[PDB]
Amino acid sequence: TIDVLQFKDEAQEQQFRQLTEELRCPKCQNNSIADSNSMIATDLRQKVYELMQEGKSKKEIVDYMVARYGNFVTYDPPLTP
Repeated sequence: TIDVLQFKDEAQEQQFRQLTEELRCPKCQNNSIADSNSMIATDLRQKVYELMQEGKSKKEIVDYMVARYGNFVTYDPPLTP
């Protein structure tokens, strides 16, 4: 059990699935911000949650991430081969 960050169902978590795994982390040995559980990764995932209820689109969520948090985050194909 995490926080106020709740998924309405598995589908909302599938949205989370994309919204965290479409985000690029600058390390070949790291699974984006999804299950990395990184302190700062969680910080970003909060944004992913907020943007859900704000009414953002998938690329819009990650764009919001990269626009506001584009120091660490980046919108690009991840370490997925």
